[PDB]
Amino acid sequence: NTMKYIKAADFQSAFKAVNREILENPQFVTDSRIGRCNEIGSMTVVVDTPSSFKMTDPRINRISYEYAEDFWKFMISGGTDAKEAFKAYPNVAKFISKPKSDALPANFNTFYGPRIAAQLPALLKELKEKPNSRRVVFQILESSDQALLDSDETLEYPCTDSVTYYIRDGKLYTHCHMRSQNCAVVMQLDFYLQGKLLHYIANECGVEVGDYTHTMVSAHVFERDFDYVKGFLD
Amino acid sequence: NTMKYIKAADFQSAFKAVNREILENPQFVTDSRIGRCNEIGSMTVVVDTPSSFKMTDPRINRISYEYAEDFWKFMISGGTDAKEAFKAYPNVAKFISKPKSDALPANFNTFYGPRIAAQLPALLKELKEKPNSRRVVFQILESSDQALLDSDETLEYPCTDSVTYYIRDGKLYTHCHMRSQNCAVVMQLDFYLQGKLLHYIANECGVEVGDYTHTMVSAHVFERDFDYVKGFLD
Ligand SMILES: Cc1cc2nc3c(=O)[nH]c(=O)nc-3n(C[C@H](O)[C@H](O)[C@H](O)COP(=O)(O)O)c2cc1C
Ligand SMILES: Cc1cc2nc3c(=O)[nH]c(=O)nc-3n(C[C@H](O)[C@H](O)[C@H](O)COP(=O)(O)O)c2cc1C
Ligand SMILES: Nc1ccn([C@H]2C[C@H](O)[C@@H](COP(=O)(O)O)O2)c(=O)n1
Ligand SMILES: Nc1ccn([C@H]2C[C@H](O)[C@@H](COP(=O)(O)O)O2)c(=O)n1
Repeated sequence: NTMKYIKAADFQSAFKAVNREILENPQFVTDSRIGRCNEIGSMTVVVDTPSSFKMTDPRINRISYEYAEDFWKFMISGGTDAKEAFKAYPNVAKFISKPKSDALPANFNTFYGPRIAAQLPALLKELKEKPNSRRVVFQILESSDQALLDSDETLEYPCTDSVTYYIRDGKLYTHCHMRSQNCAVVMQLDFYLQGKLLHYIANECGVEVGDYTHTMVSAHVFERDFDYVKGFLD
Repeated sequence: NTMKYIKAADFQSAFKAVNREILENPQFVTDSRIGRCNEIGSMTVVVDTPSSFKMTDPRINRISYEYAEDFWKFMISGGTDAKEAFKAYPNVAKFISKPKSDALPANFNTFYGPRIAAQLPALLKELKEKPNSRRVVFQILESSDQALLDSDETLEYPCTDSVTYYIRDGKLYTHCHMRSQNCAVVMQLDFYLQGKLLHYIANECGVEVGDYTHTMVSAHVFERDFDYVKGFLD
C-alpha cells in the first residue's frame, strides 16, 4: 500500500525512500504537463537532522553541488541576474529568460530569491520578537503567478508553495509545502536550498535547529527518470 | 509517541482523533500569541470521504451549523459585508471590523471569499482544461498580509495558507495546507468550509470526489478548551 508519510534521519535517506515509494507504489500513473510520471498525492516527509542537506551518494548526480551552491547564492542574494549567475549552465535557459507575452510585464519573474528578500525583514522580526509565533510563513507561489497558467511562457510557475518557520524551546522547526515536486531530480536541489535557508534563518535568530517537514501535493517521478532512480537505489 | 499522520473515514473521526492526539501526546506545550496550548507541529490528516464535512455529534457545538452555513454563504459569495452577514453573531466583531492603523488601507481585509473569487476563473480554467494539472492552488495567506504582524489589528492573519485541487482519473483531490489550526473549535468551521468548497469545485468541473488532505504547521488545542474536547471524546 502506498506509504504517504516518510520519516528519515537525514535528507538522503528521505530522498531515497520517497523515490523508491513513488517508483514501487504510486498512487497515480499519470500523463502530466511535462510527460508521464508515477505520482503520490500529498506525501509528508520528515527529516530529523536538517544539517544533512548535501547528500553524500555521488550517484545522485543530476543536481551537482556546484550548481546547487550557485543556485543558493543566487537565491539568498535576492537578485534577478540569472543569466549571469547560471552562465555556466546552458540547460536552464528556458527558466531564466524574459517573459514573451505582453500581458505580464518585463520585470515579471518567478525567482524565489526576490520574494524571500522582500519578506525577510517582517518575517525575521516576527520570528525573533513574537514568542512562539505561528505566523512566520514565506510565501513563494503567489496568486499573481496564475497569469502564467494560460500562457506559452516557460518560466517556473512556483513549485514551492510556502516555507513556514517556527521556534519552540530554542529550536527552529521548518515546514516546506511544495505544490509540485519532481522527487528524482529537482528535489535534490529543493532539499539543498531549504537546508541552506533554514540554517540561514536559525543563525539569524541565534537558535538551534529542530526538524524539517516537506509536504508535497504532487510528489512525482517521471518515467524517463526511472533508470536514474534505480541507479541510486541500493 | 506523538502521532502526526492521521487517516480517518470521515471528517468527524479525523476531528476527534486529531483533538485526542493533541490533548494526550502533544509535541509542545506552549504559551502562544493567544494563550497556552498543546501543539503538534506539521500534522497531516486524511479524510477518505469528504462529503462528511457536517459532523453529526451534537456535542461538537462550538461552531453551530447555522453559523458555518452563514459563513460558507459569506465566503463563496465573495463579499465584504461581514457586519451584515454575521449580524446575528456579536462575538465575531473583532475579526470583521475595519482596519485601525493608517498604514494599510481601509479596503484591506483578510476575508477568504474575495481571494477565492479573484482566483476562481483562472484556477477553474486550469483545472478543467489542463489535463492532470498540478498547478491549481488557491492562495489564501498572502505576503501582503505580513503588514498585520507588527500591528495592533485584530483581523485574522490568514490561518489557511493554500488549498490545492487536482483531478486524476475523474476524481477531485484536495489538499488544504493550514498555517495554524485551532483543532478543537475553528477546525470544525474550516472542515465545513473546505468540504463545501471542494464540492463546489468538483461540481463546477463535473467530476467526482477523491479524498481530502489537511496539513497543519501548527495543530493546537488551547488549554482553556480541554474540558470542551473531553466532552466530545467518548
Ligand atoms: C530559475 C530556475 C528555475 C527552474 N525551474 C525549474 C522547474 O520549474 N522545473 C524543472 O524541472 N527544472 C527547473 N530548473 C532547472 C533545475 O534547477 C535543474 O537544472 C534541472 O532539474 C536539472 O535537470 P536535468 O539534469 O534532468 O537536465 C530551473 C532552473 C532555474 C535556474
Ligand atoms: C471573518 C472572520 C474571521 C475569523 N477569524 C478567526 C480567527 O482567526 N481565529 C479564531 O479563533 N476565530 C476566528 N473567527 C471566529 C470563528 O469563526 C468562530 O466564531 C469562533 O472560533 C468561535 O469561538 P468561541 O465559540 O470559542 O467563542 C473569525 C470569524 C469571522 C467572521
Ligand atoms: N523548486 C521546484 C520547481 C519546479 N519543480 C518541478 C515539479 C514539476 O516536475 C515541474 C513543474 O511542473 P508543474 O508546474 O506542471 O507542476 O518542476 C520542482 O520539483 N521543484
Ligand atoms: N480559518 C482559521 C483562522 C484562524 N484559526 C486559528 C488558529 C489560531 O488558534 C488562531 C490564529 O492565531 P495565530 O495567527 O497566532 O496563529 O485562529 C483557525 O483555526 N482557522
